[PDB]
Amino acid sequence: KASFTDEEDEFILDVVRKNPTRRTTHTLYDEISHYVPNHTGNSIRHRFRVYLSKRLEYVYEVDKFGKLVRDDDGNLIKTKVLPPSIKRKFSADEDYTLAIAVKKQFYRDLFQIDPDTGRSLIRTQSRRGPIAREFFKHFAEEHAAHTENAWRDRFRKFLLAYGIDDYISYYEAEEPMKNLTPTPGNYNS
DNA sequence: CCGCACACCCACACACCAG
DNA sequence: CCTGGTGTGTGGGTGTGCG
Repeated sequence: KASFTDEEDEFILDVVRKNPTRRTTHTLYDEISHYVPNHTGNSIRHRFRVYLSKRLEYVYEVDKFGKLVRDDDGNLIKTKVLPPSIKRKFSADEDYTLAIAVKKQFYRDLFQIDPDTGRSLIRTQSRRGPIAREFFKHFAEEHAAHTENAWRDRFRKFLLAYGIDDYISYYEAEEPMKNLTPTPGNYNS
């Protein structure tokens, strides 16, 4: 065991500000351990999380390519607005928006009738698919808070698990689906 | 005779492939 | 990228034990 010096703490803080989107990873801290060998990713993360976070105060803004924003002379831009992290959580709204989209899909499939009006394209369920061609690709485009892969897995692992109708009755009856799924996150010496 | 340093946990968002 | 099987490591912590 080794104590964290003020110098090291300020180094950890600086690194997180220049890599804000990685603030909640483990890998960021494992990399930091390369420069401050007396410590490990685990101790650095914990040190940051529990002790140093109250001192972050600001991070530097990054662009859409994950890179830092630099000006004419190469200076950075401070911000109290954290950028999006690596993973985005699903919201109840999102779950409902997905379930409904799938329900409408199955409705059109089975009845060849428009769910909104009743126009001829010429309820409940307990079927998995098949899922229409490019359904998730287009769902992602229209709702880009998650990628096509994220939406698809959310449908497979959570929606199909909880049940489309069940979730729709639940949401409307008023939140997100949950807990329907070497040990990772252990970057030791 | 306890606070810090460090280990470890785990559901799961997001990913990729083969058949 | 149709489905299923399955990998990766984040995100948010908790468990442990040294000095």
